[PDB]
Amino acid sequence: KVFGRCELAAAMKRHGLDNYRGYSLGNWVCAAKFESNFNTQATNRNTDGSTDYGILQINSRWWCNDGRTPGSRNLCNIPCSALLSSDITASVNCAKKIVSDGNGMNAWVAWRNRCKGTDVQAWIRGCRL
Repeated sequence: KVFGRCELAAAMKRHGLDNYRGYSLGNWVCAAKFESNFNTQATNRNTDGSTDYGILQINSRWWCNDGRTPGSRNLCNIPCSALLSSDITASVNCAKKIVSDGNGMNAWVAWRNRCKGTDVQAWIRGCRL
């Protein structure tokens, strides 16, 4: 599924991401935009043999198990396939564990490079929240 900007903002707010660990809703919507372009089925393979899965591009080396990644730790205790669902619950729940890791949203490259320090409120303006 490909979410619309406002539709995703509402979905994330419903799952308690607004202001979670100090990150306003706009930060999360911005991260999903540049990480997966709002596509729940986006996947990207990396040089270390790991793959990033879903709307928040969660990595198979540390967070989910896809059975083909060496040195996987599966810290979210979930199969990576669950992160490709149309319902973002699994991805959100795992993201909450990642951001609580101790490095905030820097776990998301696209967020660090294109969201951090910008007017992230722009991502929720015009939306009915």
